[PDB]
Amino acid sequence: FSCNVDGGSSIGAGTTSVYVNLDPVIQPGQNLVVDLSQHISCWNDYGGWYDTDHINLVQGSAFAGSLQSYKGSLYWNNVTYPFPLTTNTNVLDIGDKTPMPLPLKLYITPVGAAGGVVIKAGEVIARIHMYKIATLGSGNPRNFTWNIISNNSVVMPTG
Ligand SMILES: CC(=O)N[C@H]1[C@H](Oc2cccc(C(F)(F)F)c2-c2cccc(NS(C)(=O)=O)c2)O[C@H](CO)[C@H](O)[C@@H]1O
Repeated sequence: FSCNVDGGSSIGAGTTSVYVNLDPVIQPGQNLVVDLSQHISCWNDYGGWYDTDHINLVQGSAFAGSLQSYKGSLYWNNVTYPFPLTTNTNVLDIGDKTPMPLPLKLYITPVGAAGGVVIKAGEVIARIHMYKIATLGSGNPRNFTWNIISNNSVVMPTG
């Protein structure tokens, strides 16, 4: 089982930065939609759904730093979850050698930030833990953490 970010090199476990461009200017009540399907893809290293990989996102996945006061929802594989995750998500099966974009979007609504900076350029905005286990033997379980990082400042000048 392997993943990559923005078509980069293979990732088999561990923590990886994922850089995203965000709507730079927003108003009170407006959300930010972070489509991570456009950035992270994973595949099965045998193909043919031999030793299918089973992946889900993990309880405890959360906003980072100042964003923990913000409201969040996480879309994963046809289901919406409150964010931060207080449970694990449903399981996605991965068996093809051709990468599958992760069916993952983060919806963010800033709270208590009106009149200033909402998100800083270069700041980790969320840490999303992903769990993999396959089918044969031990399943060789692996942990991934996706550190979502904003490429740019976001401001909410009004309110
Ligand atoms: C031991 C193991 O992980 N077996 C898993 C096995 O892993 C591999 C199978 C064939 C080739 C390789 C490779 F190393 F040549 F790539 C692997 C491998 C092995 C460690 C890591 C990774 N990911 S990477 C290259 O570090 O980014 C891939 O894939 C299964 C289906 O996805 C199952 O997922 C199997 O569990």
